[PDB]
Amino acid sequence: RPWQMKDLQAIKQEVSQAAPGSPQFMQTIRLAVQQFDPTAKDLQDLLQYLCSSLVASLHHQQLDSLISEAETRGITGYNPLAGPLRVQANNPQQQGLRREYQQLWLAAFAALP
Amino acid sequence: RPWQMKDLQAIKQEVSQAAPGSPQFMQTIRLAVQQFDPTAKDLQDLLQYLCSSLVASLHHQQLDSLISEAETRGITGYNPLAGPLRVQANNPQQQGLRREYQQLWLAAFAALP
Repeated sequence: RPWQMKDLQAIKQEVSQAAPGSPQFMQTIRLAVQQFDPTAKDLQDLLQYLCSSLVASLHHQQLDSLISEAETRGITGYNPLAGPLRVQANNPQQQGLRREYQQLWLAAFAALP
Repeated sequence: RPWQMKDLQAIKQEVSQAAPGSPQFMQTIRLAVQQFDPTAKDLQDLLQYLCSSLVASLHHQQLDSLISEAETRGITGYNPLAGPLRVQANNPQQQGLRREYQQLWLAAFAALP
């Protein structure tokens, strides 16, 4: 049950005025992420739709650092012999990795301003 | 029939002008809750969506007070040998607990000011 075009259009329109990482944007994006239960691929699509290449790159770097610390510590469900967290989160049998990816994503995007 | 994006986006759209505790806010919240019959999970999602973190924290303080009072006094179908009302309202076969939690939710929201 992935999102459709209308959901993305509403998500972008409702937060057109606000700035990335504002409380309003964080509310709406967090609700979307917690409601649709998407993988990393869909999150990348959503970010490309919402913010430009500059904000995309900044979030990419911040999320790289956050994932770096998180999975360098060691995580309950992460096994580094199978692939990067971006790929484990895309397997529907690793929901723990998917939820960790979602939370790192939202925190990274909130850490912009 | 848990609410999708469109329902919650509307709810926030018409709960934007008014402030918590005002007649309009409570009217809309009560209608939504009485219609969709949401558990504690969906209620917490809706609250995080609507108002700032400060208002959510205030509401949860009031809700903890109400729930503690009710559990001391006694609930019709509350059996504490399995988990708190908080967790007993997530089981779909406990309609009484769910409706009681919804009513305490609405009361705690109405008593913020």
